[PDB]
Amino acid sequence: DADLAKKNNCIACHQVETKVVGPALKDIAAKYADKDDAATYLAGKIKGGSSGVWGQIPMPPVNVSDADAKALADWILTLK
Ligand code: HEC
Repeated sequence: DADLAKKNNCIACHQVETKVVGPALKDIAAKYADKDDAATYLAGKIKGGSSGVWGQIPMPPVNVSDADAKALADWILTLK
């Protein structure tokens, strides 16, 4: 939820409505709204890192547990 994202520092670089360093969380949610297994894809982006999907700054891998990355992913998809 928002608190889990704040706790795991997502919000230093992301906001729900606006682009900060990474894209707006609602834009991710909208982009992947019809991707199959979106949440599994996103959870692996959160843990594994990201480059080039939204611009030139890469997202570092985030050290979160499997359950928190999945929960962050599920929550993000609700944001559209
Ligand atoms: C800056 C230091 C970041 C922190 C801390 C987190 N994210 Fe991030 N994110 C950042 C950038 C610069 C980008 C764009 C990367 C790119 O490919 O251009 C992203 C991307 C994401 C994504 C989208 C991945 C995709 O394939 O579309 C997600 C879902 C994402 N970031 C989520 C996320 C969460 C949940 C974080 C806290 C654990 C978090 N990020 C940290 C920059 C940064």
